[PDB]
Amino acid sequence: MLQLWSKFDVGDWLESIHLGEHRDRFEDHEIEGAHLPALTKEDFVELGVTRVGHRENIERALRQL
Ligand SMILES: [Cl-]
Ligand SMILES: [Zn+2]
Repeated sequence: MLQLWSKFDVGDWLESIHLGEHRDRFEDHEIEGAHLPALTKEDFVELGVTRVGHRENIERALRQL
């Protein structure tokens, strides 16, 4: 589950929701499962998620879990 995801799982998760384009950068920033729920709009910008739609997809996917 989320809290137990390593940076690679988060990467796999991004692919599963069609945002694999963002996995390398997330990985370089050492983003792990436990970090996801706390990422702000600014963290996402810094992580390369500059398209509101994609940030919304990430956010929506987090609520599903
Ligand atoms: Cl984007
Ligand atoms: Zn994107």
